[PDB]
Amino acid sequence: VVGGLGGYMLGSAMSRPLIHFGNDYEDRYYRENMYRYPDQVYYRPVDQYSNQNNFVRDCVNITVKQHTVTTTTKGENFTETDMKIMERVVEQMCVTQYQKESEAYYQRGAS
Repeated sequence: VVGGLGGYMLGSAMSRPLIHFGNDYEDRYYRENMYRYPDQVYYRPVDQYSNQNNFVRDCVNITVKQHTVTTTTKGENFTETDMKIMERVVEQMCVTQYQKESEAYYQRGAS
């Protein structure tokens, strides 16, 4: 079943990302089985700015929102603690999706 998201595009797939929170519980909490989460995010042609603030932060909020509405339709809730990780991991995906091929076109950063 899928019937609630529909606004933004569909960004390229990848591996499960993993950010260094360095708190070992907090790391484990995802390192356990995190592959169950999506490994794509939802973006828009931003142009001009490319990679300023809202490029990632808006893309996080949209991705989050296409799940908050989902969960509101489903009958579930998240934690602030999950959301801390979720934000970092979706934030990373919204950068890394752009760094796949958008960064070959737009932007730079060989080192």
